[PDB]
Amino acid sequence: APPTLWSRVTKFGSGWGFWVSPTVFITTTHVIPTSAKEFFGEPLTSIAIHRAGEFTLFRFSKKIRPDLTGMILEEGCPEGTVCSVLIKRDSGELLPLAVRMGAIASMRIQGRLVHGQSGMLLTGANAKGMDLGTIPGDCGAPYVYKRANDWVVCGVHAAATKSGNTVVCAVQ
Amino acid sequence: PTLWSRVTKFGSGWGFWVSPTVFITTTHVIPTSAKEFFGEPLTSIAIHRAGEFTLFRFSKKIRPDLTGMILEEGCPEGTVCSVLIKRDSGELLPLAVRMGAIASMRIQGRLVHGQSGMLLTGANAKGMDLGTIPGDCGAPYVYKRANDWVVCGVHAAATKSGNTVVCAVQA
Ligand SMILES: O=C(COc1ccccc1)Nc1ccccc1O
Repeated sequence: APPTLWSRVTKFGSGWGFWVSPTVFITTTHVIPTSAKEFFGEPLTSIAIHRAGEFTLFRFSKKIRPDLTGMILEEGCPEGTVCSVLIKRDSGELLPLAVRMGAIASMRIQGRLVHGQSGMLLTGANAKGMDLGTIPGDCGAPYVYKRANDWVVCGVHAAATKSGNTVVCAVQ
Repeated sequence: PTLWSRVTKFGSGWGFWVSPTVFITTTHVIPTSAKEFFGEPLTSIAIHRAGEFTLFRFSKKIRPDLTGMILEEGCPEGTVCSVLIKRDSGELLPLAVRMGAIASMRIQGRLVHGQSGMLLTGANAKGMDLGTIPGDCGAPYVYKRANDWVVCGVHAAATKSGNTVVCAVQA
C-alpha cells in the first residue's frame, strides 16, 4: 500500500485510527479512552463526534494534519472486493493483510455483539495468531482498496473470530 | 518469537532460518562470488543443492534465539500454504496459496521444477499487495498442522498474470 496511506495510520487508545483528511479522523468506538476530554491538543467542545455503533468519526475545527490531502471514505464496499487491512506491528513492520469482503453481518464474537461488513482473510488456511491473522491491538486499523487510479477507505477493524478466518469492519 | 524473524534478505532475494544452523533459499538468488555468508567462511558451510532448492548447514549457531522447525519435501495437494513475502518497503505480505502437483512448468518461457500453487487472491495486481514480484524469490512456503508449523519449500517462479507460482522443494 502507498506510503501516504501508512502515514495516516495513528496509534490511538488501545488500538489505531486513520486520517481521511487534515480535519477528519476515524476509529473503532471501543478503542477510545472513555475518560478522554482532549484529542490532538483540542477540547471536546471544538470537535464534532459522529458515532454509529463501533464506527466513530471525529471532525476537527482546525487542520490537525495539513501534510495530508482529503481522500474518499465510503460506507463499506461491494461484496467480493479484495481489501488490505493496514496493520502496524513491533518495530516499523507493516502488515497489509488481504481480505475478501462479504455481506453486512451481525455476529456474537467472544460474548460481544458486533455489526459491520464481514470478510474472510486470504493469508492462510486458518489465521489463528499474530503471524497470519489479527490480534485485539489491531482494532481501528483501516480497510482500503484501489479503484482505477486511486485508493478508497471503507471501514475500520472491529473484531475477529477465535479461528481468525472471519473479520468484521465497522462502517459509516 | 515470530516466523517473520526467520525470513532474511539474501543475495538477489530472501531465505529462511529452519533452525539455529540451517538456512534454506532459492538456488538462483545465491551470490556466485563469495568467501563468507553471515560471517562464516564458506570453508565451514555444507551446501546441498537440488535444482532451485538450496540448504546451507553451518558448523556453529548463527541464530541461537531460534528453535528447530519441521522441514518437509512439499505438502499434500489441496494444502493452503502461506508464502511469507518481505518487501524492501518494510511490508510483510503473507499470501494464501492452494498447492497442486509437483511438475516441470513453463513459466515466462523457462522450465522450472517444483510444486505448483495458485493464489487465493486470484484476480490481478492493482496494488501488488495481492501477488508476487521477481525480488520475492527465496520466500518460504509454510502451513500449520495440528500444533506445529511446517516449512515445505521456497519461492522459485511466478507467471505474468501472477495466478500460478512454483515452490522449489527438498530432494
Ligand atoms: O497535533 C498533532 C500531534 O499532537 C499535538 C502536538 C503538539 C501540540 C498539539 C497536539 N498532530 C499529529 C501528528 C501525527 C499524527 C496525528 C496528529 O494529530
